Amino acid sequence: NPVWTALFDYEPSGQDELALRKGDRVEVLSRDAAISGDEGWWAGQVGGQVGIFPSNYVSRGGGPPPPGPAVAE
Repeated sequence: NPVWTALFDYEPSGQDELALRKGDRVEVLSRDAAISGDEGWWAGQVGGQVGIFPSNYVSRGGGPPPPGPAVAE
């Protein structure tokens, strides 16, 4: 299990979503949508809580992510 780092705060919109704070070390349990329930969301663990969170909210080492395509809403 690789441990990624949170780039931003994330406030959950439900009980299945994992709250993130910038700097959190996140243990990534599954990058697969068959587990997370949604493309682009991963399953992980922080502080003994497990839940899903957005994959664009973490980076391998906590520095800026690889330069490339953004997300629309």
